[PDB]
Amino acid sequence: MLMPRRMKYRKQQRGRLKGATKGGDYVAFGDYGLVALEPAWITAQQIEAARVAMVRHFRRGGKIFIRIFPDKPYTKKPLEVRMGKGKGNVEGYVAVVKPGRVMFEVAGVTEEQAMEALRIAGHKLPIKTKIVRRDAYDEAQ
Repeated sequence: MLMPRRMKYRKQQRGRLKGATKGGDYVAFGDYGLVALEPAWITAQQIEAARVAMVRHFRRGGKIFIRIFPDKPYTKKPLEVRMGKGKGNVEGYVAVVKPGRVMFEVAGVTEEQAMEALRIAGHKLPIKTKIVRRDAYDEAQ
């Protein structure tokens, strides 16, 4: 028996879903928005450090809107559940992100300056990020 006469490769229909859509960041505020296509932990510096590079990038000035904030503890210890002599030294705080999360968003600046600036922030990020307009998402051929 290699190929029965009843079984069939079944799969889901389409990838997107209009029903369950709780937490789908697109842009929010501004004209553009930097989305994180991968899960990662954004440090405090990544938020300000990246913003500084972006603000300076805009040759014709510009303003950025940040929503991500460090809250989730950042420890380099694999196991530490109910174990320890008190509490280990935390290596700062980070902001957990997921694929499709707008961590940044600019407005007023040109597409070239905005797209590049938004990229500069993701350049130093530990995940992939792309530029998108206020709810501007096209298909990828």
